[PDB]
Amino acid sequence: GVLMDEGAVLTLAADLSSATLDISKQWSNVFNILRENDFEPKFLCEVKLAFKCDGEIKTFSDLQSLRKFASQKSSMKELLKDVLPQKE
Amino acid sequence: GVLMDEGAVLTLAADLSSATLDISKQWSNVFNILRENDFEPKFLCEVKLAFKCDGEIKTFSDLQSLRKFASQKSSMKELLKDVLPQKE
Repeated sequence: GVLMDEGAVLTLAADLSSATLDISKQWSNVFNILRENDFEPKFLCEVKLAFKCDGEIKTFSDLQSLRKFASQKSSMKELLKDVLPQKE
Repeated sequence: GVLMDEGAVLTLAADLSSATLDISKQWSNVFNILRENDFEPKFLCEVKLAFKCDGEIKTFSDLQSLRKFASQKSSMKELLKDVLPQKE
């Protein structure tokens, strides 16, 4: 009868179709109103770990990619060891 | 000292060249070890607002696109009218 209906939008595959990552194009007001009115907003995404390593900031949007880095990192080798098999 | 150089890495235009959208293919361990070792991991990324709106769960990874939604949504028009320009 009366409804504002949306159709069906396909999903893009980040590993299967084309390598896709995140980059901030948004601003400071994030789900604030939704948090107050309890719309139960989300907050889980493929965060790119922009962390400080050896003097430079790294950006990893994939732990699989970070695995390749952490493994050959003598220091980080003993850090990610718990989720990534080490010992070379 | 000698260490580990890399090649040449570039970035992607956020929505300017192609739509930047987040899709979770990661698992449970979210940069935990990096935090415990104080590499200072990130967290600020383009998250999808997977919230309950009008009975259905919506996913908005781009709040710009959400502005297009809440403007036609009378319900959310009364929520976001405080931050978004509403003449209605």
